[PDB]
Amino acid sequence: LYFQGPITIQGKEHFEGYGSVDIQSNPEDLKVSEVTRFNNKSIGKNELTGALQLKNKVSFKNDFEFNIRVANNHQSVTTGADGWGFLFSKGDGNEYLQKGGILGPKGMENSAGFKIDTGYNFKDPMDKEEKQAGQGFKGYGTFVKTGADGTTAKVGTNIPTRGKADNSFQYADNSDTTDGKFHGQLLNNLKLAYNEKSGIMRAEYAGKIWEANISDLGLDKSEAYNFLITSSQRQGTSVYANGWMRTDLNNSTFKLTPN
Ligand SMILES: [Ca+2]
Ligand SMILES: [Ca+2]
Ligand code: NA
Ligand SMILES: [Zn+2]
Ligand SMILES: [Zn+2]
Ligand SMILES: [Zn+2]
Repeated sequence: LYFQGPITIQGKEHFEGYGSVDIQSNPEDLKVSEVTRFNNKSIGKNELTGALQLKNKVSFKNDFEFNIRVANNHQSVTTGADGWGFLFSKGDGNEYLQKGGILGPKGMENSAGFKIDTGYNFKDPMDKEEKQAGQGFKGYGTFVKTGADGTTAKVGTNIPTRGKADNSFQYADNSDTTDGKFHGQLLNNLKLAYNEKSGIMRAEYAGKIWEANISDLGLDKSEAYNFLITSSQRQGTSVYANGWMRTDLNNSTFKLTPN
């Protein structure tokens, strides 16, 4: 008798791309062989948007751990990309293209995930709560859920080393040696970990930690969800490499039980 156990997969062949997603070979600044690039290819729309949909549905009956290497654009919070949305949903890549994800005020309904927010959108009440308005590289991370009507809301919390919870961090810098600590314009690991026993999804990035319960995210233990890596950018605000959000899927790892 045969039962599907955990798998660990790596590489872009396990994802289908949607919208503004393309390949960049041997990017000189990132020092790896290939990245998947968001917000470069045109899609005939002012709002560039793109998604990588994992071809396997993710079973929440079992643990998973995603280690996703991402690099952020070296660009102002008012010029660059909206950010990264790591998204779980019954919807698919085509629905995301039409309704959005978790990086703005509204998105695909009944979905949830973790966002690295790198852009200031005056229409998003979350960007105002986080004092995102600025001209540098200050962004924030948080788990996010959309309701039945599509509205995004914060879920869970930062787990600070000391003091008060804080979502903010610098998503890029003008460091002056980029070897050692966190420099968000380089490839850095985002760990997305889920423990089916505790019901907790944990995100680790930029030396910070966030947690949310799947009950508060609106995900059910017994369901299986599509997993999407997304980014978007509003054009016309900037310019070479403008808005580029890149991930190295060849050295990213995804451990899960497919379903
Ligand atoms: Ca939907
Ligand atoms: Ca934002
Ligand atoms: Na790098
Ligand atoms: Zn493979
Ligand atoms: Zn720059
Ligand atoms: Zn709602």
